[PDB]
Amino acid sequence: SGFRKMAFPSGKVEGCMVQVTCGTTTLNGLWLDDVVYCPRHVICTSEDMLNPNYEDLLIRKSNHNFLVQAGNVQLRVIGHSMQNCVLKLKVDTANPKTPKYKFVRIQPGQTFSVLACYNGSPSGVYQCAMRPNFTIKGSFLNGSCGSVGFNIDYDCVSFCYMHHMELPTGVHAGTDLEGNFYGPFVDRQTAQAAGTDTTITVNVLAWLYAAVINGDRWFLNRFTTTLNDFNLVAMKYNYEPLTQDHVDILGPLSAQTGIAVLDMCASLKELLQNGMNGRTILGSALLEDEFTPFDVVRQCSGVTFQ
Amino acid sequence: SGFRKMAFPSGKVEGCMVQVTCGTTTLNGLWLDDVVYCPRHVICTSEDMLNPNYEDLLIRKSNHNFLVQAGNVQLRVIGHSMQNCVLKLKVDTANPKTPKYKFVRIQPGQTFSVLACYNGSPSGVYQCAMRPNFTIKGSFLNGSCGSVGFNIDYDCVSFCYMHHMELPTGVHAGTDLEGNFYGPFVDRQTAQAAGTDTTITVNVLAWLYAAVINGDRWFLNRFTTTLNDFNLVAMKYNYEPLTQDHVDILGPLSAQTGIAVLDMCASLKELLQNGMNGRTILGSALLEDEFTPFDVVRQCSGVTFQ
Ligand SMILES: *[C@@H](O)C(=O)N(c1cncc(Cl)c1)c1cccc(-c2cccc(Cl)c2)c1
Ligand SMILES: *[C@@H](O)C(=O)N(c1cncc(Cl)c1)c1cccc(-c2cccc(Cl)c2)c1
Repeated sequence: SGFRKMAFPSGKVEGCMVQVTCGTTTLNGLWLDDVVYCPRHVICTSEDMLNPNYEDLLIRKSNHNFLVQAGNVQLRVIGHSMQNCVLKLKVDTANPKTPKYKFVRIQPGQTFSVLACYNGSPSGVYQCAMRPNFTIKGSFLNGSCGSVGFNIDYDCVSFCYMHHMELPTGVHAGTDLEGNFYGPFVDRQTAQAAGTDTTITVNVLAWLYAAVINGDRWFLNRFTTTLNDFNLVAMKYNYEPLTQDHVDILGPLSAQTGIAVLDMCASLKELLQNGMNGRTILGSALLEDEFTPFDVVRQCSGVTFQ
Repeated sequence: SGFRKMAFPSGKVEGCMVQVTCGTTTLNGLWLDDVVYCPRHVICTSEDMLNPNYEDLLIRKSNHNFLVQAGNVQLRVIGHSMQNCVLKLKVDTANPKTPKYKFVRIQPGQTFSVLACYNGSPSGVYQCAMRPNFTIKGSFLNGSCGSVGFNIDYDCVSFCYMHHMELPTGVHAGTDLEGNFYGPFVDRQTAQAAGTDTTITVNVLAWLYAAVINGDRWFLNRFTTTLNDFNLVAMKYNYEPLTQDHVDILGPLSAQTGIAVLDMCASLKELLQNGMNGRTILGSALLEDEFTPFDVVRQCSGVTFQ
């Protein structure tokens, strides 16, 4: 038992992290087969970043302008191109540590592990959710650009996130690995801001099920509620609407705990209207919304990866 | 910016995880050079576990009674011995993925990353603190025995924890890698229980500094307090005493934020007496105590490992 914010083992991703330097800018790249992926703003100066014409900036670059360091081994760049907001640096060596991988784009509400790196060296791993407003509440300092977010499904790494920038509220914006930003953000220095967030309702419910599985039951009650009546309450507290598909996704957790989804919704309703009254749930005094139903099942059942 | 419960990259440890089977019991082992370390209760039946004579149980075992699987490769056991509560299985192959390592025993209040595994396969990684009562609030299901806890210092893995068992409150007890239990726990089935815990005061203060570094300041005030007067309050709220060494350890954080340690103590005092009044700190409605001053500096400054 127990419930933790658990990231995937990061080894398979660690073997892909490289250092990409262009001019005075150093950040992280992702080395898969003979390509290194990195944020295209690596080719920018500070003055460039205020109105960058990246096509202009890149045509003025040569392969030798890109220093790629894989550990203490320099990778010779033999080709470069832009794909949306990422650079693809073709290198003369295929990464022998390339895992089976996919580039997948995730949905707000889904979670992933972030391997934070600096200078191509992994620093830490932690679990993130894609907020409804397409930001992530990460932990990133200068030089973390190019750190990737990922999930692991058996032996296959699904890369979903590459870190590009921090927004003024301290949240983080980035792209999928095809270079397409999550949310309405651009890789230049504008006054862009996150935009209002909501709480991921289906995740809160999943975590309430995790709590029940782990012996926290004080928030249960005999009441039930209809989906519509719950969603009236969700709207009032800035929770996103619960759909029948969410209810279906919560079925397994419902069946394992014996608590009907709508019954758990009634419990969430009371938690929203009454607060927690000095009590905690799974060591939290807040309703946690960064565990998906899959995360709960994985952790409260015990799936591994090889 | 941002602050997350961050574990160390787990790759170096993943390459050491193996599956140890003895009879019908399967758990995880740690394969370093030509030794596999695992909980000695692997040699137990259920009936054995109620009054085990492990010396008796082990003398009745042979090398061939231990099936060690490193991935899809079977490691031939050529020797076995007990060291306290761990088994040392000598295998005919040195682990080519052996990192530089040390076996270190940690102090309550210190943190570490846990690589949760099942059947020798890494499942997830998360950050744990050694509670003052020598338990850890982990996430472990049946079959996680032998998962290890560790820290990484540049390129060297300091193994500090091997998981043995779950206590009746759902917290976890284990040994250091020399087989010596953390806390007053034994690897048999008794009525052992965790014993009362306290909150790790120096860690809470460190996290308050992390909050200030990350822009949460609402809990600051102009008041100060003496160490003695703070400790009178710490005692009342089941916080452990703050020492001058803690104050010294907090010096760097104090200097970076400009908030005197004793001033932050006055803030903690008010947080304890008044609660948080509907506000949060670093996304928590509770005072977080599983970040050490080192964890905060590492994350709020950006140290990596290679
Ligand atoms: C990489 O340079 C980097 O990691 N930056 C960073 C990312 N996340 C958090 C923090 Cl605190 C820093 C970084 C540093 C300077 C500028 C930028 C940046 C500004 C505007 C647009 C983009 Cl794509 C990047 C990012
Ligand atoms: C390994 O068997 C295992 O991982 N066990 C376990 C550990 N942590 C949490 C949970 Cl839910 C299970 C496990 C399973 C059965 C028995 C024991 C056990 C009982 C008494 C003493 C010891 Cl050392 C172990 C542990």
